[PDB]
Amino acid sequence: TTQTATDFMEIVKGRRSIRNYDTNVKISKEEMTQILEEATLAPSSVNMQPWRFLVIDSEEGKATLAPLAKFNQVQVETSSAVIAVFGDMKAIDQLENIYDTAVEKGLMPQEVRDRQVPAIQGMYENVPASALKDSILIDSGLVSMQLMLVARAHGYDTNPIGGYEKDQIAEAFGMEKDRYVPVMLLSIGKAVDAGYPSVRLPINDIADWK
Amino acid sequence: TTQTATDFMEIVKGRRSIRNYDTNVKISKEEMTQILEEATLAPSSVNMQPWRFLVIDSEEGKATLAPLAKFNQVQVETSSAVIAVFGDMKAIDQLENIYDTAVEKGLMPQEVRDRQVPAIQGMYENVPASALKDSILIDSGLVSMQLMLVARAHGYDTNPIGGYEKDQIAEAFGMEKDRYVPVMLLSIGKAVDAGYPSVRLPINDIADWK
Ligand SMILES: Cc1cc2nc3c(=O)[nH]c(=O)nc-3n(C[C@H](O)[C@H](O)[C@H](O)COP(=O)(O)O)c2cc1C
Ligand SMILES: Cc1cc2nc3c(=O)[nH]c(=O)nc-3n(C[C@H](O)[C@H](O)[C@H](O)COP(=O)(O)O)c2cc1C
Repeated sequence: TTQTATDFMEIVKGRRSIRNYDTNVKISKEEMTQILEEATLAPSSVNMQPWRFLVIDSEEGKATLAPLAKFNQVQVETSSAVIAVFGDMKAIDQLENIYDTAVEKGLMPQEVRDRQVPAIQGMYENVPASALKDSILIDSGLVSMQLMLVARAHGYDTNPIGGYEKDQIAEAFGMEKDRYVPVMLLSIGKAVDAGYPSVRLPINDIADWK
Repeated sequence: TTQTATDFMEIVKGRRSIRNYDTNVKISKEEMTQILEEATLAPSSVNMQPWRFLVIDSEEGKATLAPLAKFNQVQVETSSAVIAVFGDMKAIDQLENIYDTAVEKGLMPQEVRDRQVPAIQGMYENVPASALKDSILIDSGLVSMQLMLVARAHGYDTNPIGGYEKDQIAEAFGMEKDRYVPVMLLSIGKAVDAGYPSVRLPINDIADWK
């Protein structure tokens, strides 16, 4: 249905927030899996990979989401899916699994893992929750950007969305409480129109050389 | 020699944290401005573009940065530059400038601008500082990811860095106090080695279909 793109600069420069999608185009399980695999290649602090996703694409899921998305119902209804991005406050719990996997795949020495897992755990035991949260938001921002661009590599488009009932969404989809920080929604689908161009500030307004 | 790339998947898949750079490669102010122009095409809440940058590339600047960077000295010393990323807590103050420019450049009808600006201003009037900061952290993540990928399009590489004296960097570089949230440092330069591959979690461990 969609055109694969490879040109980095067209993928980046041509990205806009697209609010209207083709309601007859759906993204397959395997293609969404690939898009997410490609997106999650992003970096994160100590490779903790705190990002978590709901791929809301079923009729019943769209129905549950719609009431929560405020003023953003066109994106929610017409989209192939809405990807709900969260940060996991328990992200450091995966460290042993991540570093164990690095060891198993030949990518990290055992001795290195033996030393850095307790070292990193130690550091994070003395980080306030507010600091950890700030770090998880930055990293979730990172993966969300790469996701938007990966979407366009696959011929899709997206709209990052903050206008939704963030405090209701976890419970609405059966997620455990007090764990998952809502980051954004991201609609994804085949664009049916070009969107609208927008301005950016001149660089001399926002950067200083030192 | 530094070599540009066009292929999106090679730019993304090939991105690692590079910690050692060619000390004889420097990035011109011209090329760095073009890199930042391309990175800042990133989206942000209400297009408020809250990100701000210090391009620390001078001998004096690098000497000023070094004592604040901890055990990330190899990156700071060898890199062509370190880009210090901040979020401006007064970002909304540029809203009218941003939207006025859209009208001037014919990208937005005045009608639309005259309705959207006051509505947006009203909305952010009832957003507390803590929620504004979260939003600015997310957007600063967004632009920082795009900056890493754009660097590789130009033949460079980066390392995102959180291990620095965040509380001290604004004052060290003469920035207005109590305004700019430190996001990260990002070393940039020509890679002199490939770095280390790293693992990512299985998608079905971090994503759920609904
Ligand atoms: C985190 C975030 C939240 C956003 N919230 C909404 C939203 O709720 N609804 C919407 O239509 N657009 C939303 N926007 C889209 C912005 O308005 C858009 O990125 C900005 O106007 C620049 O336009 P562009 O994406 O087409 O380049 C959001 C963008 C971001 C990054
Ligand atoms: C926000 C942020 C802060 C980071 N802090 C550091 C740092 O202080 N020093 C460092 O060497 N790497 C730092 N990293 C790099 C991570 O360790 C790295 O991204 C992760 O191990 C995955 O490896 P990769 O980027 O090569 O794919 C940071 C990454 C991010 C995104």
